[PDB]
Amino acid sequence: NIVTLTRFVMEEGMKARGTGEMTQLLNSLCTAVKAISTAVRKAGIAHLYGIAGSTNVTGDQVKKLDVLSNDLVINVLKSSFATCVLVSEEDKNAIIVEPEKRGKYVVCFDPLDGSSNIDCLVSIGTIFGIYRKNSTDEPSEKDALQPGRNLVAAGYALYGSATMLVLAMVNGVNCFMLDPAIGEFILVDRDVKIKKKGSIYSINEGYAKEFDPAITEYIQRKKFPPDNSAPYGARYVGSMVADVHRTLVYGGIFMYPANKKSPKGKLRLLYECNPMAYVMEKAGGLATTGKEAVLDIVPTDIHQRAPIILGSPEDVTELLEIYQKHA
Amino acid sequence: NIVTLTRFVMEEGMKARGTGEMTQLLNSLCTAVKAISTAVRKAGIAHLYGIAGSTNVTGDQVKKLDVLSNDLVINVLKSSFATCVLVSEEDKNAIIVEPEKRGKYVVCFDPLDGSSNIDCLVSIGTIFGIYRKNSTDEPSEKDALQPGRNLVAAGYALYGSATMLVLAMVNGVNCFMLDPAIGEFILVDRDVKIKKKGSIYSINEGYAKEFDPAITEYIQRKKFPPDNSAPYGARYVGSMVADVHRTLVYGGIFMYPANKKSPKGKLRLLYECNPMAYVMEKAGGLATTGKEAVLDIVPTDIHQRAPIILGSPEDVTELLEIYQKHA
Amino acid sequence: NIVTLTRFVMEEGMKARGTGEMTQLLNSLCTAVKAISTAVRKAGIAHLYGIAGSTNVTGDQVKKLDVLSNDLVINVLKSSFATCVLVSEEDKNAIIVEPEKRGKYVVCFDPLDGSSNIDCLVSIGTIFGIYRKNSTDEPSEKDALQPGRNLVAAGYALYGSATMLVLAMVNGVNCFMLDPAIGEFILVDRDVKIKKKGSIYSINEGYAKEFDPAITEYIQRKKFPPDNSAPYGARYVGSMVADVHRTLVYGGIFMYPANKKSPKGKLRLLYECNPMAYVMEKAGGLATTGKEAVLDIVPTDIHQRAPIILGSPEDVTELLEIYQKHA
Amino acid sequence: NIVTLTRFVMEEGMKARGTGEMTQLLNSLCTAVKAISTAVRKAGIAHLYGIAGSTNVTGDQVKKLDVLSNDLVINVLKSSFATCVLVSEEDKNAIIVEPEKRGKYVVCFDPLDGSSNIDCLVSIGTIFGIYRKNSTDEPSEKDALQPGRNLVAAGYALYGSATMLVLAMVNGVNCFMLDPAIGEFILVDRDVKIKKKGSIYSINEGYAKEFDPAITEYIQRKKFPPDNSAPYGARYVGSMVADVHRTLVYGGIFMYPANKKSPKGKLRLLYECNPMAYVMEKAGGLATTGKEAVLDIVPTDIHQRAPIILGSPEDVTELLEIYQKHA
Ligand SMILES: O=P(O)(O)OC[C@H]1O[C@](O)(CO)[C@@H](O)[C@@H]1O
Ligand SMILES: O=P(O)(O)OC[C@H]1O[C@](O)(CO)[C@@H](O)[C@@H]1O
Ligand SMILES: O=P(O)(O)OC[C@H]1O[C@](O)(CO)[C@@H](O)[C@@H]1O
Ligand SMILES: O=P(O)(O)OC[C@H]1O[C@](O)(CO)[C@@H](O)[C@@H]1O
Ligand SMILES: [Mg+2]
Ligand SMILES: [Mg+2]
Ligand SMILES: [Mg+2]
Ligand SMILES: [Mg+2]
Ligand SMILES: [Mg+2]
Ligand SMILES: [Mg+2]
Ligand SMILES: [Mg+2]
Ligand SMILES: [Mg+2]
Repeated sequence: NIVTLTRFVMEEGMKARGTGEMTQLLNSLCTAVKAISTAVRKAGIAHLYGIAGSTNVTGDQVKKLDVLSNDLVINVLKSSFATCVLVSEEDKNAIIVEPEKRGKYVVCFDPLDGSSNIDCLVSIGTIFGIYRKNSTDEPSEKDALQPGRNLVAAGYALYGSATMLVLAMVNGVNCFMLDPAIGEFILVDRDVKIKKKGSIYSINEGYAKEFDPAITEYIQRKKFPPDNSAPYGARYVGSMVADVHRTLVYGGIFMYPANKKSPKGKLRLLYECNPMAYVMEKAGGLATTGKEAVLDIVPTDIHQRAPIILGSPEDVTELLEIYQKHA
Repeated sequence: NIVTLTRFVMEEGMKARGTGEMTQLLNSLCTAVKAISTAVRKAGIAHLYGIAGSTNVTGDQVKKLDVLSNDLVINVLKSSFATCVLVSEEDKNAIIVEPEKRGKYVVCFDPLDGSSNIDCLVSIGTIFGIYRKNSTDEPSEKDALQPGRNLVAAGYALYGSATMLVLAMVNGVNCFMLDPAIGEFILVDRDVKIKKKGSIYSINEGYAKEFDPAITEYIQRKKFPPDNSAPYGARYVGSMVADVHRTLVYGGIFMYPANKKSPKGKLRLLYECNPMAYVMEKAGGLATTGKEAVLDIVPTDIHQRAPIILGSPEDVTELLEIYQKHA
Repeated sequence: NIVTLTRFVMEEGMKARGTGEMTQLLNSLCTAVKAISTAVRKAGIAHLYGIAGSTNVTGDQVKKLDVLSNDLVINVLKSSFATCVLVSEEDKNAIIVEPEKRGKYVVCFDPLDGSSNIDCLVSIGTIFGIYRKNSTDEPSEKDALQPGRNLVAAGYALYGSATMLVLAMVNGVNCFMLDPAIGEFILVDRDVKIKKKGSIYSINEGYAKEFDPAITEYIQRKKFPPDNSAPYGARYVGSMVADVHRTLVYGGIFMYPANKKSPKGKLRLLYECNPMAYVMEKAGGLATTGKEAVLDIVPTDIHQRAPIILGSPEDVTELLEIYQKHA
Repeated sequence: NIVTLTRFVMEEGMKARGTGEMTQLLNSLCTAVKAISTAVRKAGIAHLYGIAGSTNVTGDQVKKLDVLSNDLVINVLKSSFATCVLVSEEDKNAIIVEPEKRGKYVVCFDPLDGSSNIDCLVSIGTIFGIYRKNSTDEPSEKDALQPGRNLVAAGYALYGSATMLVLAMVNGVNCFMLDPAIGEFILVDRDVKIKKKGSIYSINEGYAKEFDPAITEYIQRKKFPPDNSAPYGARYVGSMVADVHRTLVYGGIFMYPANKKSPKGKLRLLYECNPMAYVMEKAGGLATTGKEAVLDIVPTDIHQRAPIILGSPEDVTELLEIYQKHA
């Protein structure tokens, strides 16, 4: 049995005696992600560069990748009839779905993450988290302000050497490779579980001067292991989706701690940190800010940042025991 | 007008009043890079997973990506009738072309580079360097022991968010985007030059304990600038092709020095360091061991390794200055 | 609202307060049809012709298109958990789905129709009809012996200049174009209705010598209109799916009447005639054998043939009034 | 070895000790045919239908397939710098290349042929015929009024179940399959020859009332063979490119004679009849008006029409014999 993601979600829904909305919702995301992937890989770029004389559409229009990505997600998500509140990294306000198309899901998303890496063609991705609305009020921003602990599903699509969609739900984590030949996601790793302990550490050490004593100490340990074991390898792609995906698949740890330009860290809680934390923990990993569990923070700003440290349970706890020691 | 690599290469050939072997070799490489790209993006992977039954080999009998890539490159290059000796990272010995397919060119390639990043879907790529044969005598592995300085052409294909072929010839570096919808590389940047000074450093800091004192000092400057300027950001994909390309386009520096565990460095002179060193110098940047230009090393072994430091000229110059100050 | 076929079927199922099986079933067919289309358009054919030296799979294997098509459908259909009996044109016996994977639907199909046209690259297609099982007995052949009047859904995918999936159900007929860039079928014509009267007639007139008086007379009329109107244009592609699709879209009429090599006509009732008749009639057209309604014939052999005349209501009735006149 | 059209064309050029303009023109055509093929198969059609919002023009402002095709062909051909005069079915007047892009070649093309079949998804295609300029004098429309006999190259791309480019040059006809996964046409049949005698006839019998007595008699022979052999099958896609290709590969005959409503026939001499006549004769078949070779007509108008009868030599010879018997 080849498992497609379309089959997988539908079977999931039929297990849960669902109304379907979530199936429709996840089918929408899949469509959006294939469309984003096709654009990310620059399909049709000959037309931008004049293969048919320009002409074509009459008056100036063209989109950056990030704008298209955002358009696809929002339109695809609305079309689902499964959502009521959308939080995109690109919209300073929560988007409230028009009643006609209103469903019960709230969706926080980064349509295209890793923007520093777009122009150099490095891996970038799409990140999403989904809540059920838990109010009877008019859907509004407040419905997106839930701790990540309430996520019913989250994951990301990585547009890398190949395109992979990682979906996490209450039961666990599954990876589906996009076969772009047939536009189908194929389950290739069922019930993914991160190694307890890794040998890779991923952080932007350019901020060394701004790190707290606890990060600084952990980093020296990765380099000069006190047990005089082999030092960890370093990897930082610079696109959270690639770096997090490699953490998931090879183990190790990823850090975006606080530093002065952000004391609250850089990464956004609702649509960067939370969905990654939910995937990590569903895979048997950890995601802490250094002081508290990421998924337990009750947000009060849909764009608030959080520091995040995530990955293998014994790497992350080793760091957390360092914070615990210094405090 | 839109410029395709096929047209470009062909005009370059016509200008030259060459015989056309170079042209045939490069159309060859293009065809191979597109065929590696489609396989890297995992097209038709659903057949591997049983979409059409025939379900026994969900394990490893079917070709790894590196073996397929190597086959594609060796085979396409042989059929161009333009080469006589080939050096692949994947074969212990130089391959000598059967006389019937013998051209005048020598090709040193890494069919898929970035192997540690293959399982996690991070960017990977293809690196080639092309020599004219110097000798009259029967072609042999010695024919490929020429300093990169003697390169007639070199470049790489990056299979990243999109696929890009970067080609550097005598008169400069050009970047061609692959539009996979029509199987055509489009000139997107012409006469590429790296910027004088970057703000990014790329090196695997996990080897901190093994770095010589100049690498050590230089890294300290990137994090704690003595003159109090902004610290450099850090980036390290873990795939030379991705980190190089990011250096070309955004500026900064890429480092893989010798370390006490690897004394002569890790990266292979003929089909990793030279081609990239050549690209870099053609783009106004530098590529050094820390003591001598990379392109000036006289290779004594086709699998010889070399330390390499490359990128913006002011950044590489600064570390060169550190090495001379350390004697 | 862009409508994908995945969304459309799911919304259909959620309207009908379904268990899902039919949604899972139609999602399976979609996947099969994209995979068939990708193969039909010869994606990967470079490998057949040695781009990477052969090698690849070790010992002889390769499939004809028709064999692959059949494999895809059967495996995809079984995987659905929605079927119990499958009738393929390629299997001399009905296929009884193993209990583990048994669903309640019976599916009759031509995985690849128009075989005379494959080697010359003309349009070919896939044809399907679906019944609910209407017995409590062990699923068996007899469950596939239902008149087409009991179909819950039928249609075809045409692999032509583009790939289109035409789905007919109790409510009517919808056309979805395959956008092979994202592997999604896009609803492009809702609730399709055939013109009452066409101006095209499609038949293999090479059998003129064997036609009954009624076909012969109608044909002379198409050529020499008794009202001295412009004669009908003639089109016969030779692949029922193309010819029928053009009948549906432009109107007119298609005939595969009885002749000596077949007195019962050539086309197979269960998986050629019936699904096409169901589409035609759902679009406001007709499908007769010349004497009786195609969809009312109770089959007794899963491979039995029927003569078929179909298309615009006034063309078909004009022919039927000719049969009525001669009898 | 695998032979790509790019390699083939390039070797053909090298052999010739040509300047390379022919080579550049044909790489040009290849690039255009792949770009028409991808658009014909409807890639990215979901953007036209609102997948990313921007929903106003679901009507006709965006480019018809024929206009896009024409733009692609004119533009790509101009940029090859190998042509001086172009004749497109879509432009009333010959197009004269601006001096800066002037080569030595004259191209007569039908960018998309098969227009009546475009809406129903039946096969369609691209037909080109390439002349050397005969004159010294400023290029003009007269430069394209040369008998097909003077053709240096001609062929067609069929966008059928798969896309195939058929190219006929002085030394014969070769068929190249497009593998759209890597954007590469693969030589699949070399030195193609049509069979002596076929069993298929292709003609639009709707004009029966307008056919001269020789066409009339010949058709009667196909259906009721005087010598009691098996009647010919009939086939008529309605797209010259598809019906021709089927004639090339399976043998038989294709007919578009003059009829009283169209006295000089329907098909255009320069960019429908000639190129196909040339292909046919290069493959050992014939192409006649019924009274003279098609390739020997001296065109007096770039949009001149001509009756054409083509295919297996014995089949065409037999109808020629009928015409001479009718005076
Ligand atoms: O350049 P920095 O500070 O290392 O930030 C990189 C981070 O920025 C982001 O693009 C912001 O989302 C993340 O993908 C990534 O991890
Ligand atoms: O794990 P490390 O030592 O940092 O290796 C990274 C290097 O490994 C390689 O894959 C070796 O070829 C390069 O692509 C890359 O630069
Ligand atoms: O060659 P003939 O007798 O005209 O038969 C053509 C018919 O054969 C089939 O391939 C048999 O399915 C149909 O697609 C088509 O209509
Ligand atoms: O409807 P008719 O007259 O049979 O026309 C068919 C001919 O029309 C054309 O489209 C005219 O270009 C050809 O492709 C085809 O052979
Ligand atoms: Mg973003
Ligand atoms: Mg982001
Ligand atoms: Mg390698
Ligand atoms: Mg390598
Ligand atoms: Mg079949
Ligand atoms: Mg059939
Ligand atoms: Mg045309
Ligand atoms: Mg035409």
